[PDB]
Amino acid sequence: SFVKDFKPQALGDTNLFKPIKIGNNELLHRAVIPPLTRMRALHPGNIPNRDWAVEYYTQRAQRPGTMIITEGAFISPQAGGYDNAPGVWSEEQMVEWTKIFNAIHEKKSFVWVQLWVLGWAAFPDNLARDGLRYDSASDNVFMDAEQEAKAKKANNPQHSLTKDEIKQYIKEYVQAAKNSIAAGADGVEIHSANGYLLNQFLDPHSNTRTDEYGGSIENRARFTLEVVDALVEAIGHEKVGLRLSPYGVFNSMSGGAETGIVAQYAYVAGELEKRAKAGKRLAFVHLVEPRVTNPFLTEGEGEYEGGSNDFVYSIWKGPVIRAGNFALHPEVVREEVKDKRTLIGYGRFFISNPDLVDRLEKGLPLNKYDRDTFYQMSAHGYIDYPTYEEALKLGWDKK
Amino acid sequence: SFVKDFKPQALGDTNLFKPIKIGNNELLHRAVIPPLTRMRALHPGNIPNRDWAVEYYTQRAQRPGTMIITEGAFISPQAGGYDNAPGVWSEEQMVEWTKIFNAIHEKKSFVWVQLWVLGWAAFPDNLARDGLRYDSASDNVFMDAEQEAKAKKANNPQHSLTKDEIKQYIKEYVQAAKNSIAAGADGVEIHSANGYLLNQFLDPHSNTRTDEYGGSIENRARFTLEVVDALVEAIGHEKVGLRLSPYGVFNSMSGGAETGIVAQYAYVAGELEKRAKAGKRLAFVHLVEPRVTNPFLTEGEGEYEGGSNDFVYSIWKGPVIRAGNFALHPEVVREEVKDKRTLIGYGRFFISNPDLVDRLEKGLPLNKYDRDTFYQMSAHGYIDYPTYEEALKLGWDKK
Ligand SMILES: Cc1cc2nc3c(=O)[nH]c(=O)nc-3n(C[C@H](O)[C@H](O)[C@H](O)COP(=O)(O)O)c2cc1C
Ligand SMILES: Cc1cc2nc3c(=O)[nH]c(=O)nc-3n(C[C@H](O)[C@H](O)[C@H](O)COP(=O)(O)O)c2cc1C
Ligand SMILES: O=Cc1ccc(O)cc1
Ligand SMILES: O=Cc1ccc(O)cc1
Repeated sequence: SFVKDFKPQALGDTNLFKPIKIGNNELLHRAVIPPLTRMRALHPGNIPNRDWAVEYYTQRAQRPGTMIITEGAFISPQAGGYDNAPGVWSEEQMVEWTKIFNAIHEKKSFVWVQLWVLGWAAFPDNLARDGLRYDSASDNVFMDAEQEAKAKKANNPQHSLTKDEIKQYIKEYVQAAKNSIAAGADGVEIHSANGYLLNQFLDPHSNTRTDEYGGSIENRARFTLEVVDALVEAIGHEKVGLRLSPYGVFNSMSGGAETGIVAQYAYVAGELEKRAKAGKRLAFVHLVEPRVTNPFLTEGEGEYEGGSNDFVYSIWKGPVIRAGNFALHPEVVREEVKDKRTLIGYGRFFISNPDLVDRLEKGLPLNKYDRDTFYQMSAHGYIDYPTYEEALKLGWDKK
Repeated sequence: SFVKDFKPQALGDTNLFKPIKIGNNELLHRAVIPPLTRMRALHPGNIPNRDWAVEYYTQRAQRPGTMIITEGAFISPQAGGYDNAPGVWSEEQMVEWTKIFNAIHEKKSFVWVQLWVLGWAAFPDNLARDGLRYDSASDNVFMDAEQEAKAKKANNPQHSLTKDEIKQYIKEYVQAAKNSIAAGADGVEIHSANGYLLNQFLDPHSNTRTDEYGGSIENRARFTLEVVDALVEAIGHEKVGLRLSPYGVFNSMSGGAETGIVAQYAYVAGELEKRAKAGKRLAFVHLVEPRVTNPFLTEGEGEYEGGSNDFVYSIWKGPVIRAGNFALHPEVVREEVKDKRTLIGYGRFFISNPDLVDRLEKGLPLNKYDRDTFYQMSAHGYIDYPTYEEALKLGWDKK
């Protein structure tokens, strides 16, 4: 059915429908599909889904000039730890991603691959099976109860990475970014948000190292910045984006409770503008908003109101993508896109509405999403949400 | 005469006229007098002016419950370097400040002493005369042309402070804060803005040290934070304020051009809130706005619009005083004081208008200031600006 007491608002008279150039791509509107894990990849191999993935992305690439950031894709087997999320390291995976990138490009939309490394969010037991380490920034701070339950049954204890093994992850980031561009993606987003490995090094709670990778603002940022710099040497700055969630608490990050958190993220933004002066301005910075500090909480739950992401605009002067409970708030979006360099990511309602961009443009009602199929191994809840037309033919009231 | 095409606006219906508690003081309105050097102190001795200073401050303390921050006062002779600015280190100076604090308190207003240390802004030649060093954070970066002219004629070269001599300045800050409270002041503001010594250690341009006082965000903040902590042990956190000018460029500071500047100031704000959790919340944070990056430029000149001070509010959760070209902009003030913990400093128009607070409350015209007497050794341009009544009796049109 459609979302119930939601009064939609048409947004075609705002800057969300003005064109903008992001990297090499000339987007025709500013509503982007943020990275969304759907756990339909095939095991063994972490292979993109052979039956359903091309249709899923072809459906969401239907409005020309749309920017799509894929689900997170593991850069290597050691980066992974979930059986049904995709990778971008082997020839069998890239054969299937090529077909997804060609289908999106035949629709005249764009496709950026999100590069993912789990760290302590990985299941230690899957990893133990495959012969791999359970990695994080440190060894004396765990994610939570059941993650330490997991690890000890599995006898796969949380490991602090050596400098050596941080370098190897940089090596794999470059290869996986080379692979995504060689199979035809328009660019890559470095996932450094939502509590996964690079964010575990950025956060003072998860990073109690005392070497060059821990202990100060600058050292805590060091791994994310080396990854930026290596991918910018490998494939060019106009093909790299960075995602940050300053105020997130998902996967045990500190959020607004850490008093030093704005300075930690202001430093990363200033180093990026530094590079932008020196010629290497990243295609964009993608921010998760305090409106959503945990993506497993229903919209409106877990909103952090003691801080804001607006400090990034005083520092970084390129495009920023902002995401977090914006589909149900067109009155908030109308204000945020008066800024001429701001794009809005829509996550959960792009899951239920293949044709979201038309619905935004025209103020049409919004299909409810079914949380129960976010992570099912099914076409149901994945490729069968109707467009507005089909939804009327189905009687979602109006028939 | 009155300011010419200025249309005033009455502000008595805003939060500028609601009471607020700052430290121990219950202010009756939120228009504060920011620190303003007027160079009427007597040489030798840096003695507050024996003839005119009590009247100057008594005139500006006329509206009950006003917070007044004094002109900068040197904590010791090595901190100084201008002959006619006051000090707060000797018995002869404190005899005269006592009389200023008693006169302000008989008017039922409050008085906070700004503690000043010049660093590289000092005249090296006055210092050479008196046997004192020309100090700064570093020795290979100078303030400007004529300051190095000065120094070499004077044969008094710019010196990088040793740890030892940084400790001695902390010793003198505590004594001078003990002296101000013992003579009767309500509190002290630590001057760490506008390019003077503590700001030279905070700024990456002026601070090229590689020891524990330079080289990173945390080390660059170290001297300002040790001074906060020493004065909070000495006299209590509800008697200490801190002034910061993130975006200032006066006295050769970096301003918005340094990409790392917001992170440098976000770190200082986060450490202060850290302490606020641990029980020691400073009475206030005083910020100079990007609206004024050099106080020698006429209002509207040198406005920095690529950044904002609003990031401090996501981090520090106590009172903030904001200053910078707000007297000519009541439409801007009306918006800024919707925030329930914001006070507005008025510098240059509190020089020409002893009765500014009534004029703000009622929307009355504003006396022009005479820049030519900001630093003269005269009563003229100091104690003879009229109140609105006297100005009408004088015919400043209306007679
Ligand atoms: C099912 C689901 C999967 C997600 N997968 C990812 C992911 O792979 N990487 C990522 O950075 N964010 C991920 N997110 C976070 C979203 O990109 C987004 O920031 C969050 O949902 C807030 O936007 P929303 O309120 O519009 O949905 C996911 C969110 C959901 C609900
Ligand atoms: C004559 C004059 C003397 C000043 N003296 C000081 C001082 O002693 N310490 C300080 O922190 N700021 C000093 N300032 C800066 C002001 O406090 C204030 O931040 C600046 O004037 C901007 O406010 P305005 O636009 O209202 O005047 C001075 C400014 C002027 C014009
Ligand atoms: O729900 C899956 C998920 C994956 C990666 C994220 O970044 C956030 C959520
Ligand atoms: O004009 C004098 C002056 C003194 C101290 C400051 O902080 C700023 C200006």
